[PDB]
Amino acid sequence: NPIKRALQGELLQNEPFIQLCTKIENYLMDTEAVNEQLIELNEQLTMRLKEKGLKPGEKGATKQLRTLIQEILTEAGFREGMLQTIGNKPLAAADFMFLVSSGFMLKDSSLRASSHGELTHAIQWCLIILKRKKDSSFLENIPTSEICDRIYKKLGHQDSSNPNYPFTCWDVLIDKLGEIDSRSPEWLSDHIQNDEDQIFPVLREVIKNR
Repeated sequence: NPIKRALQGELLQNEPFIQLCTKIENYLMDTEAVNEQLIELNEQLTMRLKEKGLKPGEKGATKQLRTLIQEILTEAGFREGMLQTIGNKPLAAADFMFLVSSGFMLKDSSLRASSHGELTHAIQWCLIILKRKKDSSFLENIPTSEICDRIYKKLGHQDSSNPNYPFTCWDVLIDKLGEIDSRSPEWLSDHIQNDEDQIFPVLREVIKNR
């Protein structure tokens, strides 16, 4: 559990928390497993667009994906409504982490501007939540509605930012630039937009379309 390198204080001694993070890390490194939830997300989106008489190129498609993402997040205990700043300015890290600790999901650019994606962190969390809904053992059978409180919020606590290690627990799980798997949002964003096995064409086109 190299995750422990990023931890101090109470979180460092919190074995269930460490186990939950370890499971997430092991899942996101597993592209075979991640694809299964991306397929599911693609299928739910496809269902959604069709029901409303929408095409993936349509404007409303971008809206439909966002509302789908929010519904999944809400089910997991996140605040209802993804935040950004007016004008898409980044927040200072302390303010960003305060909002994380409070249960809010934000646009990727609210922490760091990226040319690769906009809602990639939101999507990472949706994949984690969908995995747990499929397989309860993934998150040690915690209730789905407690994912935000038991995991996400703690990523904004200072106990998950051990200053002896260059990476925070947030970094190690979902912001690990340079990795060739979904721990890196750059990698996940490119993975989706490429869709090389043609297994999420609807999710792919909608994400390109914004």
